[PDB]
Parts: sequence; C-alpha cells; structure tokens
Amino acid sequence: MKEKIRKKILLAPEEPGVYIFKNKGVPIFIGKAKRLSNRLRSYLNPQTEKVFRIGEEADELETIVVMNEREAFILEANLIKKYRPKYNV
Ligand SMILES: [Mn+2]
Ligand SMILES: [Mn+2]
Ligand SMILES: [Mn+2]
Repeated sequence: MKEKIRKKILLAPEEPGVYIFKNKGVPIFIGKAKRLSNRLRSYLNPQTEKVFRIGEEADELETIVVMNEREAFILEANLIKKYRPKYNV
C-alpha cells in the first residue's frame, strides 16, 4: 500500500463517512463506515484477498466525512451507482 494511503488511514477520524479508493483518478472501491478510523484500519490487516487487492491497486484514498449514518448510507449508494467501481459487487 502507498505510504500516503497508510498515513491517511491512520489519521482518519472516528466519524461516519464514505471512502473511495482510486487508481489513476478512477474509483475502484467505495465503502461506508460508522467510524472511518475503525473501518479503514481493517485495510491494513486484510481479512480477504479482495481487501488486499484494493489496498495494493489504489494510488489514492479519498474520505468524505458525513453528518450521520443515514447520510453515509445514501451517499455510499449514490456514489456506487454513479461510478460502479471495479471491486464493488
Ligand atoms: Mn458498502
Ligand atoms: Mn482526489
Ligand atoms: Mn442519524
């Protein structure tokens, strides 16, 4: 994983949000979190091959802090629909 992505993961707040792993400007995986800190840190110790791939292929990680879990829900759904990232099913 790129050092800047690791750094961004470790600095992420304990707040609800949506995250977007990207490569060459293109979203490759979108997810949401009740706590960005907790969810993103899971990427450092991959429990699945897919999680490994996402963190290795990404050259950028964007995070969007949101008001609450209801917002995370709809923002995530909307962004997935818009971008249809590689790793989202
Ligand atoms: Mn999701
Ligand atoms: Mn960007
Ligand atoms: Mn709420």
